[PDB]
Amino acid sequence: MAVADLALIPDVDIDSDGVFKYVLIRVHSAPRSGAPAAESKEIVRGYKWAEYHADIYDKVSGDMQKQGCDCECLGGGRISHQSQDKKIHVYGYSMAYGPAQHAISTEKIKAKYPDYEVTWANDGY
Repeated sequence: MAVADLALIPDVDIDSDGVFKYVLIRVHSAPRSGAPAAESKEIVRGYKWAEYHADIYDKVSGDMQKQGCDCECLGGGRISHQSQDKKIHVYGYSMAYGPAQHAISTEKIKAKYPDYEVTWANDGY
């Protein structure tokens, strides 16, 4: 046995090399289905293999629930960093789950990669 804690869960983990979908997932203190805490946390996941936002939500919340944690996607979007300005960018929406709070994503991705900067604008697709 082991028991996670919301601080131990990776805050951002992604596999990025172009344009690919991501989801914002709220996570709650339910490790072992018996952790005494009742906090909440958010994670940023997104990978080129998740051609649809449901793919990451099913995989990731499956892993969270295997640790014990209970979850809800706040929404989906996509991460890109193409442009002519290397600022990573977060935008778009899921159709099953709507637009995420891309605000949370940028502050987390900036903190993960302080050598770079990140922006969002919900105007895109």
